[PDB]
Amino acid sequence: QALQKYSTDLTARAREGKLDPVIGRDNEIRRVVQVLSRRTKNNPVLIGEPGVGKTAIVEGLAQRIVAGDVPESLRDKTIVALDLGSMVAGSKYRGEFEERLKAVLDDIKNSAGQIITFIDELHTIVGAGATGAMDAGNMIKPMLARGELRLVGATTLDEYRKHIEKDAALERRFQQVYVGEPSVEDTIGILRGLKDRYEVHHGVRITDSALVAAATLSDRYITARFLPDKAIDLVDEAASRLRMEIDSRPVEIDEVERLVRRLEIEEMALSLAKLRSELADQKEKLAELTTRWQNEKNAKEEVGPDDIADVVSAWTGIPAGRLLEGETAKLLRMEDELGKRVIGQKAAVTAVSDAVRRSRAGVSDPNRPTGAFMFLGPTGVGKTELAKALADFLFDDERAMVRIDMSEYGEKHTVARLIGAPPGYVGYEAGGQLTEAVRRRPYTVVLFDEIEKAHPDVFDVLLQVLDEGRLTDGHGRTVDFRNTILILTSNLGSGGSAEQVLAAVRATFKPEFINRLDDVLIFEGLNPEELVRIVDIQLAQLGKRLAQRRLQLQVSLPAKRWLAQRGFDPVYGARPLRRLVQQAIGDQLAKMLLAGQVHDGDTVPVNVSPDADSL
Amino acid sequence: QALQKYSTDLTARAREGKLDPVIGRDNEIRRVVQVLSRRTKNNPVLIGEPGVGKTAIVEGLAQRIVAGDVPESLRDKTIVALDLGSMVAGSKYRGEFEERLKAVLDDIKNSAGQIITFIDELHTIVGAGADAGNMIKPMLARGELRLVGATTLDEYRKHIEKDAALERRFQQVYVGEPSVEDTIGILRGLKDRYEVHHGV
Amino acid sequence: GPTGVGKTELAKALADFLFDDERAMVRIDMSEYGEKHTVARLIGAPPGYVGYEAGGQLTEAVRRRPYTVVLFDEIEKAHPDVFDVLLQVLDEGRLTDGHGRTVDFRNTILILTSNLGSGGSAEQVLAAVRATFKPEFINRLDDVLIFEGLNPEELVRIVDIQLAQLGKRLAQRRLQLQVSLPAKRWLAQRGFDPVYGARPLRRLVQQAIGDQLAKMLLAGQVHDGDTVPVNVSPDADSL
Amino acid sequence: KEEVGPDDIADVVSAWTGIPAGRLLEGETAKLLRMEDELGKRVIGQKAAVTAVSDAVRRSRAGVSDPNRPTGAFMFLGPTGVGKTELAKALADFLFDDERAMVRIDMSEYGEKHTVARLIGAPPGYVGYEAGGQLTEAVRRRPYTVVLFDEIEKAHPDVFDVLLQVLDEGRLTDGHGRTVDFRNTILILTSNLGSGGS
Amino acid sequence: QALQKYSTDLTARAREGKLDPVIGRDNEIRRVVQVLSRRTKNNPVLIGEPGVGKTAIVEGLAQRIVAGDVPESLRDKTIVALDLG
Ligand SMILES: Nc1ncnc2c1ncn2[C@@H]1O[C@H](COP(=O)(O)OP(=O)(O)OP(O)(O)=S)[C@@H](O)[C@H]1O
Ligand SMILES: Nc1ncnc2c1ncn2[C@@H]1O[C@H](COP(=O)(O)OP(=O)(O)OP(O)(O)=S)[C@@H](O)[C@H]1O
Ligand SMILES: Nc1ncnc2c1ncn2[C@@H]1O[C@H](COP(=O)(O)OP(=O)(O)OP(O)(O)=S)[C@@H](O)[C@H]1O
Ligand SMILES: Nc1ncnc2c1ncn2[C@@H]1O[C@H](COP(=O)(O)OP(=O)(O)OP(O)(O)=S)[C@@H](O)[C@H]1O
Ligand SMILES: Nc1ncnc2c1ncn2[C@@H]1O[C@H](COP(=O)(O)OP(=O)(O)OP(O)(O)=S)[C@@H](O)[C@H]1O
Ligand SMILES: Nc1ncnc2c1ncn2[C@@H]1O[C@H](COP(=O)(O)OP(=O)(O)O)[C@@H](O)[C@H]1O
Repeated sequence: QALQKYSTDLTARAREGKLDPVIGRDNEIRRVVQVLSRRTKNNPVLIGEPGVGKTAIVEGLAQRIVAGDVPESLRDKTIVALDLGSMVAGSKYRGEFEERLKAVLDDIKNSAGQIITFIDELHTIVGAGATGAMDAGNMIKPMLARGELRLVGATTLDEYRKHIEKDAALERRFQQVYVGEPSVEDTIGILRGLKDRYEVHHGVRITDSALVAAATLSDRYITARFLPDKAIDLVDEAASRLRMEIDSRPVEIDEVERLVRRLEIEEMALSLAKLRSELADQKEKLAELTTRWQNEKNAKEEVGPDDIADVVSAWTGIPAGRLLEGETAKLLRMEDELGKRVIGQKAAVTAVSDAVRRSRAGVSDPNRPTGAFMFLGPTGVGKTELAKALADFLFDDERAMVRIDMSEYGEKHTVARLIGAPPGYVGYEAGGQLTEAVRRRPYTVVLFDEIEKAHPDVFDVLLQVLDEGRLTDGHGRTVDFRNTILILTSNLGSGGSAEQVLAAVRATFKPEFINRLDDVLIFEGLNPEELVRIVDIQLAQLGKRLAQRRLQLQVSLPAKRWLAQRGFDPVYGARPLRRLVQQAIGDQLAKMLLAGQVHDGDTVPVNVSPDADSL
Repeated sequence: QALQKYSTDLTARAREGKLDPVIGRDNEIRRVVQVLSRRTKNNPVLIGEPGVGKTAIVEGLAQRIVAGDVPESLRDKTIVALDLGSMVAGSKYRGEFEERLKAVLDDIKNSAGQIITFIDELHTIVGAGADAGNMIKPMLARGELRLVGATTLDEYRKHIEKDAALERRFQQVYVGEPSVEDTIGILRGLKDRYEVHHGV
Repeated sequence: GPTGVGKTELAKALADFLFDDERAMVRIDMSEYGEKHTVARLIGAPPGYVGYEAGGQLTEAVRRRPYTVVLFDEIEKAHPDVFDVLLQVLDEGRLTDGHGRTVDFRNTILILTSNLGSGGSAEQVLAAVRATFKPEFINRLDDVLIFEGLNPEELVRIVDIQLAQLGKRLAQRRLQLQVSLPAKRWLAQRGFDPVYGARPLRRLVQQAIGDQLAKMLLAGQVHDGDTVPVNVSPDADSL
Repeated sequence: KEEVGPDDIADVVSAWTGIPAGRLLEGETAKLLRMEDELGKRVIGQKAAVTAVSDAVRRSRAGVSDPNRPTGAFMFLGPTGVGKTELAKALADFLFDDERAMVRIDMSEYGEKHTVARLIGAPPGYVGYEAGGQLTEAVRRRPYTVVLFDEIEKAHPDVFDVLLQVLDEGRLTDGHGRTVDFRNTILILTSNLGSGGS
Repeated sequence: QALQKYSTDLTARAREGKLDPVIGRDNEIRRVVQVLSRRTKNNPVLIGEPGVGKTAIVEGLAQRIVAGDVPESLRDKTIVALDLG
């Protein structure tokens, strides 16, 4: 009678239909029924990596027992789920748990071959009762050998060689049933049967296109779990996305209302102007949308394959939408928009814009990095400027990329600072400097500065990165560089030719490494015309830096071409101009400013006095 | 008489205004809520680098619950702040942590759905074993206790992620650092209490 | 043999009808075992050290299911000390771990790729093996194979599968594309290099078609249901 | 002014963490102009090599300089016994009132190629790992020091590849992966090339 | 009031006259009072060599309280010495 008090039941809960319908997996149910009817030692252990369905199999067996596809031996058995957790409730005396478990075993034995026990997560049955001296968990050990209790269990694969293989007298008493995960085509069949329980809990409608999308779209992106269920959660979270909008009123409008309320708060607290404008603008927008809303009303209720993509975009934030109206105007105005920071070198900006546009269009290959290439030329041209320029509109940031340098790697053994240390050695919890920093938010751009100065041993670690985008650290976690962007910089062949530098690449490298790369983009020198448009940007940039004390400048054309005509080196590139500006302006304004008389406010002109320039 | 001698109540703590008036973070609230109201496996974890406001998100959620702005199936959910650091208090025995935890789980699942939980620093959900901290694993993958947590990022890849049967139960709301101008908006939001406590 | 030939596409193809998967093999990589102490990540630590209840990365992946084909990629770049670990794998069938539980490689398939020589016909590329591998490691192996280059007759048909594969990538958008025979015989003319194999052709396919298809696909005016043709405007591949 | 102001915030962020920034409140600016002729009271000689050093400190504390560069990277050379180290130590005297804030590291130690790792550390799995590096742990505390690279000719051409990325970025990494930032330090590296020519 | 038979008190004893001379060290008290009146962080720890008189610092703080020199926003506090054995 203690089974009423210590155990649950899974057959009474099966006659009420309060379990989920179990679809597929005929072979494992047949294997469990095959094992669970032999003469002695009839008790299986379901083993598999977590997620594959091991609790689903036992509930499907309960469904079959109530249904009647069972053999004639297993008729009317009434699976009872024990608890080795809730049976050590109050047992601080030296004999209570022992007789309690003995009373449960005599209650099972006192019923003539009916009860199928079910102990879930049986790796915690070994050290159940600690008597200071092993005397608990080896009370069922003489009983399983004759096979009087049937004992269905389900333990994780890597929880099995930690507790049971440690204590291997018991491991022979159990038969093992391995469970592997299905493929995509069976997940498509599973998801169409669970589209009967999420329509009731959430009163919505679900398109089959969402199922055939999410069964495949989460086979590339969320590469951290296993898949009978990693496609279920996207469906349920998209249903909640829809239910949040079927209730009282939509979303953006909510976004804008909260935002303008915030800016209102801030502004009134300050009473900054500024925000005053951005308020008004945001009030225009929120007005327009509102009207549009009404209009529409005057004139959807189901989920589709776009909401699945938006949910996957909202988590492991790789953008994966249809590219609907948000960035297509920026994706077309992208080559010339990137030309507000890089002057000239059109053939490289085109080859970067191409590799971004074909990635977001969804034309490229699911197992290769989205773009991994190496541009090189002379010094002071803008090869680090371009890599910091395209990390500015993917993110609206400047520092989310992972910039490492290979000028530290002048020796053979330093490779281990980016791959972790093997087990048994000092830094083992720390992992790798690289691999522990890309597994979080896998969309950042990666640079490898100065590939020349590295010793020829780090070249053979990137050799598997560029083609099959996996990498393995010290633990064993396969990180994926599937949809990052890899950029190599160099300095080979500063003034030779367009083919003397191309014969210089092949000397230091091998054919196995040049073949992995995309187009090796040669950078040219500069032009005296194209230098002029550099100078303006310099005189914009410092022109913002003095805005904090609200000084600015009124610079005329003769000074602005005087800066261009001097400091023109075809060798050193556009780097001496950033010294010439602060020699001509910075020391003069430093002497004049901090002795008073250049008060915040009045902007001072500059003009040339025949050699130099003065205020 | 079980969950009133161990765990406090943030909702009763917000009936007067004894919190901090959070400003901003729209996507984090609008992600935490529409994970907290699904059917199965419905417990988020606020993973963030330390010192970014992972507690102020939950307090803002509490104020949004009390002021009546949340969606329909969250009417007055009365979120509770458990603390497992005070439940391993009196125990030099066998089986004393088990009953003390079981009374709390039974008083949560014994009522209806109004015991949305909150454990801060759930990296210490693993310890105090001896097999313990393991009555909760069948409970989490059935959607009963809603268990909103928040841990630092370095502890999470040191304790929990080794034990992937656990971290298959939690979702991951990620919280990143703000920019400069939005921090200025935060600071102009909090120009209320610092001028009252210090009278300048 | 040389590069860009098919020495990994072969080993990912006999794991495709024995299993009907492509992830069901143990693809570990010996491009990272540059030093003498990277042996320990696949055999475990001796008992008493930090990671002891973790097992090997090799021993605790065959002991689960002892049937999967296993590769070893770029056997040059490993230090000449992992070869002596791989030695008793062959010709005995077992190794041990920290716990001493032996695992059995009786019925796997070990496949060893390489990039040796790159320019000997058959004599010199087999004369470069003997300087690097000892006479007790060549002796353990089966047929040491040599891969030939690529005839220009072969490189035609490759293009077929390439375009066929691209067709099965464009089924979600329901966009079908019609390739003419002049555009199909044009790619083998432009993309033949007897040094780099057939990998530079798979940049030529995405520079010919992909550069302008990615622009036409997201600017509007091309939608599902189209049979987009490619035909040789006298140099490029105009749509 | 009886309430708080943005000059008390300067004192809070200045006394704590040890960076003398602000807006040049009065008391040091009169000393800041009397600095070239002040430096000519230990460094005698060198009329035209003091003003370039003056036009780094007065250019940097005046708030007109790039936020991502060190505030000085100049190098100087010539004959021996002219007082290079003496000028560097007088410069360290002027803005610390001390002598041990300067971080002198040798360059006559580095003839061998493997001896570079004193100023980086060791990768994870090697002998000195919990310690770190000389030149990194020296600057993780006291982040306002002047650093000295005495006689950088004797260093064979692979040490030059390390401090190549100290310059132009203002960052450095070590064994743990913690980027230390040299954004507000003086870098002075003395040489001995030439010695007789023009 | 029920723990004072199980704990101690150096506020009611601070008006007895059992307190030591507070000669010297009248800047660290200002540092501790500056730490103590904040919104966060208001739990200082005195870090130094043992056997110097950190206990005497806290006794001098209590002796300053019982006559009154800290501001009125920390007026009439009660300080409890804890029984660490
Ligand atoms: N073959 C299947 N048929 C029906 N439902 C399934 C199937 N596989 C998985 N599911 C459902 O998908 C989810 C998978 O979660 P579970 O299988 O219960 O987790 P589990 O199998 O217990 O693994 P762990 O390690 O115990 S968390 C549940 O909601 C199942 O009902
Ligand atoms: N075309 C250009 N457009 C804008 N800024 C430029 C251009 N060319 C040079 N510059 C500037 O000059 C510097 C060159 O940028 P970098 O790319 O960092 O130098 P580099 O080309 O990387 O050469 P190294 O060898 O890496 S120092 C930066 O400060 C740029 O702002
Ligand atoms: N958006 C915000 N609104 C109001 N206060 C905020 C906001 N963001 C941060 N804070 C304040 O910043 C501090 C951070 O508090 P916590 O959230 O507890 O810190 P944390 O992010 O949890 O990191 P730890 O683990 O607590 S050190 C508190 O004083 C908050 O009031
Ligand atoms: N003979 C071939 N038949 C079919 N596909 C081929 C052939 N040769 C090359 N390929 C394709 O070329 C691409 C790369 O070939 P891989 O075999 O991966 O390179 P590899 O032969 O392994 O040489 P390495 O040394 O590993 S770089 C894949 O898309 C292959 O399908
Ligand atoms: N311009 C000067 N004014 C005052 N004293 C000087 C001057 N130049 C040199 N001295 C003195 O001469 C000594 C050598 O000067 P330093 O500049 O320290 O030599 P140094 O820099 O070590 O030269 P090298 O090339 O590195 S061996 C110092 O101890 C100074 O006191
Ligand atoms: N300002 C002071 N006035 C009186 N006694 C002091 C003073 N400073 C230190 N002492 C002496 O030091 C002792 C207290 O030291 P304490 O702070 O307890 O050091 P610790 O905590 O390391 O034991 C007292 O017995 C006292 O005689």
